[PDB]
Formats: sequence, structure tokens, C-alpha cells
Amino acid sequence: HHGSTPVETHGQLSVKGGQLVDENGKPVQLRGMSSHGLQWFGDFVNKDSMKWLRDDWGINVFRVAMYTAEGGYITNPSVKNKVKEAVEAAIDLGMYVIIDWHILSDNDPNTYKEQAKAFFQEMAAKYGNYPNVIYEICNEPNGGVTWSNQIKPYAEEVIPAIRANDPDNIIIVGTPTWSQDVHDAADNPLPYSNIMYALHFYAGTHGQSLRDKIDYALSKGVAIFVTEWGTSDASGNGGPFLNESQKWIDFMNSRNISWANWSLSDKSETSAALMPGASPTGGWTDSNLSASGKFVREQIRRS
Ligand code: NA
Ligand code: NA
Repeated sequence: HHGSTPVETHGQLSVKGGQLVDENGKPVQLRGMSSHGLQWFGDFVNKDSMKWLRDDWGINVFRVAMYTAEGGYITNPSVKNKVKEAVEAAIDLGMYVIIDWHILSDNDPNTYKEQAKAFFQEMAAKYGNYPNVIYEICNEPNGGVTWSNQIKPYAEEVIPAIRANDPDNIIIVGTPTWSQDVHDAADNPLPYSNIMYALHFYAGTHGQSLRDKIDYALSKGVAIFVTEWGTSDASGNGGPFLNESQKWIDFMNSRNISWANWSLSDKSETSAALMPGASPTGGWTDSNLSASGKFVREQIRRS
């Protein structure tokens, strides 16, 4: 006997009729955690903390936020070793893993598109045969970067680079305005298989108007993955806004939208799940979790 794992249970994921489904074609919802930036909080990303999250929080997906700028991969490519550590841990543990090319201050994904293609080609060649892997090719386009003129052309360069090596694993594409404007993507979608579009919300800033954009996008037949959300405001402060977060969690459950919460770190942001000094290898009791972490853990443990 053994504890069943998410990948053992669900295998290769795909997008069918605008919905994430498993190898049996049955709907599946991933719920898990995102790291903070690997260049700052990578110590919290390892096989022990991922196993603890799987066993104690019930997560089935873990997202590694590999920043490009801000001391990330472009200037310090050694952070790729932490991505590889996390992917290999996810394989060992039967977990899904999101490899996130985490643009932010570099608000146009085209700025580092050559590095992105080479990085994703390497990851897809090494790990593309494993069902665990999900690619997230540009975290948050922002600042007036548009879908039709900037993001979609970027995706049309990166998707084939991945697909040449990994024909079937899911690719998630960011959307305008810090991955809010999923309606723009829905109106001009990528015509390739197993593509999803990212939506990011922060409960202290975003509410019904953003849920309305999501419902519009879903009505056009595209699939949405909330690869990042926080209980704080958009800037990482305030709250945590648990009443509004619950409305968002109930919405995502109703729409069978998968999600990852920011962040698995002890950063001085109210979205951070851990108290200062919490062990980087897991084993956290209630007192090691922030107000946000306690709530998120409870929500992932629910059915
Ligand atoms: Na594959
Ligand atoms: Na994204």
C-alpha cells in the first residue's frame, strides 16, 4: 500500500472543451502554492517542503516563480538549478509543477523572448515526457502591453519551441494588465491544443468586475488557470481579505478553475503564507503559519 498521488490518479492533463481534464477526460481542479521569487526565497523550494505541502496541505500543484529581472534568471541563470530541483521533486512525489517565466517589471514578454525560447526548449527536452510539467510562459504582461500586438505574437514564437520537444503538456499564457484581461485573449485566442490563459487576482483589490471578465472569457470557450492569487491587496499589503478571498474560492470551485496561491515564503507581505523564520523544509504547525497561510491551508484541505 501507498498514499496515492495526484499524478498517479490523473496522469496526463489536457484542455478539452475549454476545461482542464485528466487522462480519463474527467474534470480536474489543481489547487496549490506558488513560491516567491526563487532568487530570494528559493530555500523554501525543495523536496521536503513540497512533500509536506502535498501530505499536510493537500496541494496537487506547485508553481516555481523564476523571475527574469530583479536579480533573476537573466542576470543569475543559476536559479535554473532550483527549477530543476523542484521539477525533479515533483516527479518523485507525483505532483504537478508549473515552470513560470516570471516577467513583471520587464512588462513586455518580448524583451527576453530569445532567452525564454532557449530556456523552455531546454526544459521541454529534459522533462517534456513527464505529465507533471505545466509551462507558464509569461507571468504578467502589464503597462499597456497588448494581447494582439505583443503577447499573442510572443506566444506564437514560444509555443512552437516547446511543442517541438513536448507535444502535449499544457502551456499557460499570460494576459494584459497583470494577467487580468482574459477577455482580450478569449476574443482572439491561440488556435493550438492544450493552451490555457492566466488570470491573477488579489482579494484586497479585485472583485466582481474581474469575475465578470472571467465568465465572459469562459463563454468564448477558452480555459482559465489562476496561476497566482493573493489574499492581500495587489501590492502585497493589507488584510488578509478573507471574506473576499472566500468569494473568489467559491467562484473558482463553481467554475472548476485551478489555482495557485502566492506565496510560500516568510516575506514581509500579508500574502505570505509563513511566519518569519519558519522552517524552509516544511513541518509547520499552526503557529508557523501567517493569517493568510492558515486560511489557504484550510481551503486546500477542503474537498
Ligand atoms: Na509531454
Ligand atoms: Na501567466
